[PDB]
Amino acid sequence: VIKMVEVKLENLTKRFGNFTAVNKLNLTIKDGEFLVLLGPSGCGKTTTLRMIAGLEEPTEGRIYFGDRDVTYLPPKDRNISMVFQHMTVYENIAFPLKKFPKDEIDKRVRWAAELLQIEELLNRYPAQLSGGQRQRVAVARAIVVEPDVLLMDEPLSNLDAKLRVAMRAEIKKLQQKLKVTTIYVTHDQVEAMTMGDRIAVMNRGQLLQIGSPTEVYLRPNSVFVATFIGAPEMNILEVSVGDGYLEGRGFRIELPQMDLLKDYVGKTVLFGIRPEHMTVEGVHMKRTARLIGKVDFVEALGTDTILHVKFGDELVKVKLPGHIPIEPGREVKVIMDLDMIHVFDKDTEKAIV
Amino acid sequence: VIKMVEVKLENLTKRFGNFTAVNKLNLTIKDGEFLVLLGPSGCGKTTTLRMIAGLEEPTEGRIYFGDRDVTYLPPKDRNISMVFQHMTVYENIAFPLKKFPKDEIDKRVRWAAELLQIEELLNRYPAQLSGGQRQRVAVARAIVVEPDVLLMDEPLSNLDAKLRVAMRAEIKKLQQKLKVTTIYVTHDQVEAMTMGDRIAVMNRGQLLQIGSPTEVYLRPNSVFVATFIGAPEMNILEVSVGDGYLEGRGFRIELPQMDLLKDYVGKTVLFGIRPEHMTVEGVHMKRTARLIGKVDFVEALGTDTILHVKFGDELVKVKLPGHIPIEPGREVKVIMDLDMIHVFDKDTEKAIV
Ligand SMILES: Nc1ncnc2c1ncn2[C@@H]1O[C@H](COP(=O)(O)OP(=O)(O)OP(=O)(O)O)[C@@H](O)[C@H]1O
Ligand SMILES: Nc1ncnc2c1ncn2[C@@H]1O[C@H](COP(=O)(O)OP(=O)(O)OP(=O)(O)O)[C@@H](O)[C@H]1O
Repeated sequence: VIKMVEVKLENLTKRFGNFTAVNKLNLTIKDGEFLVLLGPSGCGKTTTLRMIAGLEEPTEGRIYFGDRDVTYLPPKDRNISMVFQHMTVYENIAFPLKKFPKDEIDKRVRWAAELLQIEELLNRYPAQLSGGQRQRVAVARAIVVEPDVLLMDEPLSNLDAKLRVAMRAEIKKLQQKLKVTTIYVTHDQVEAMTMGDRIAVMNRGQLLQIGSPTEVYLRPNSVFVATFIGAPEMNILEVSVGDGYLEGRGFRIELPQMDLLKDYVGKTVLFGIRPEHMTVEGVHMKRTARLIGKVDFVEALGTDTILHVKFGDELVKVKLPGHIPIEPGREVKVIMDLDMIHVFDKDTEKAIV
Repeated sequence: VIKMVEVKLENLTKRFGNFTAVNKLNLTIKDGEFLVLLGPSGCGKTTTLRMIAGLEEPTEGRIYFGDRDVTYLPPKDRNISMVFQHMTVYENIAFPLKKFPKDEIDKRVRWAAELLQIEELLNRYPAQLSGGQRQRVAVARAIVVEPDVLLMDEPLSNLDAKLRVAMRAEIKKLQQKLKVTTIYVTHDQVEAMTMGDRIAVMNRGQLLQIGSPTEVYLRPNSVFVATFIGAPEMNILEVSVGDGYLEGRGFRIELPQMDLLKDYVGKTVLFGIRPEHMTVEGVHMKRTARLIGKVDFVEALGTDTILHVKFGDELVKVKLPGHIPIEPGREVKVIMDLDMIHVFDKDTEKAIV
């Protein structure tokens, strides 16, 4: 019966020669939670997963599973199970069971198979699996060992959108049930928001932020994070903090007394507002800000209508629900939800919000 | 100066041995329009593009460019330019100019470069192109020839989301300007809805439907099309046409006097309603239909909240704008926009709407 093991990553560093793949990573994965390591290629997420698995040792640092320092133990002694990417399903799931009693194997395979709802496909073969999913079999074999830490690396990279989504839900629910500490690696910001109880955004080997999808989405602490989750991406416009307003390359926004930019008056900061936190008059937000402009391009995707409006010299994207194929050239009155606005220091790109 | 050439595909068939890649395709691409051939892998879209280019001959059929039968002419005599996937930009774009006068080349390169807004990168090299996009150079070289028919095959397959979108707009506007007949191939339904003036949905070598993004989206003539454009996919539930209502595996929907199913009373048809055409009480549609159910899973993507609600034995997806992380288990009252409902015959999967 699966346990809820807390995992600690202390001052973890990994560098191949001169290149630092992971720089002083300090992270505490809460026992039984589903943590996701989101980030672009080369950010260090995969190298961090491998070190946790034991397939790769740290250049410096320590790794804990519960109170045990597992930093220097073989991947086999860490009670873990990796999940990436001629026999029968039963055999496929029993495989990982490695000096194991048959009487025990049958109980585990029945257990796993039932959790992945594939008990009925047990006596079938791979290419024959037309009554289920070879995917679900892969997971069952993953949990059949009853690991303390479940590790996954872009497990749904090659799946048709529709199916993939189904697996996101399949996996998340299973984990919510087993309550097994899971660390999930992926570059897909949508998939991260769907599965992680908390998400750890990475870049250039560093941990930029960690928290619930709600926190990293509504309150990102920097430009990178603010733009890596949520698409269309958040609009970032360069501006100058005047009195109680902001001036852009051809526009201004009245800043209600907010104005936590008192230390940036006369200086330049980064304005931020998501396409979904804007709209157009003639289509309720407590406080708002207006700016008129002409539509430069429209993305009538049927289920959404993304507009490319020209704010002075700048160009931003506005997201409207449904199919609203307005035509380019026409002028619209953009309405900004002042409560969803963000402001980042231009140098440290750190939020000031 | 580019011309507006109408392209006709008459009873086009292409079969490698016993396999039919394209079955009796009849299509009329309107001069100067941007037509998109959307469809999954193996549908025949690419083989149709190649036959148009002349790189591949038909097994039967005829192809017209204007009043000229170009079916059996070398790709070079068809005045076309393909676009798929050490020199200087100027050189790169001049390359296609193949017995050409320099005095003429300079005018064309200047022309193209200006249209792709890359005149300032002309004396630069590929890997050095840090001030623009090697992508824009590719297109400029494509139009530099001044083709009658512009052909493109998944040109943006390997581009980071953000960039890709920029190219969709870049390309579409350029074409809207040049008014050159363009046939665009892609499996991306979103990209299709963004660029095609009309879209031709294909599958198993057949043309299922053609029309504006608005038409194929709001009024698809079959299950396939109705589910291939718009994601999350349209919900399809099997039902029986009673009096003025529909009965599902655990639910019913009052059908206002609609009811064009008079010939399906007592029979079974396919109910259809998109996730974006539904909602939840407590969050205006002229006519509606209700059904209560419990949330099975939630996709809080920040910019959208996709719910997986259990309608009786069936499970459907509802799309709500914004971040509304409701919790699983809770029961919601789903509201269906009766005006966005579709009904397809269960056998021919052809719409009855
Ligand atoms: N053996 C190695 N030698 C040199 N550099 C390496 C080695 N392994 C990984 N790297 C570097 O690590 C980074 C990849 O990080 P990982 O943490 O591997 O990235 P992802 O997981 O972000 O990317 P990927 O999907 O390619 O693994 C790259 O910047 C790459 O150059
Ligand atoms: N030379 C060939 N010999 C046998 N089959 C072929 C050949 N060329 C294409 N096909 C078949 O054509 C179909 C691919 O259609 P195309 O019209 O090529 O598809 P897509 O454009 O839908 O897919 P792809 O991206 O692979 O080209 C497949 O069903 C494939 O088996």
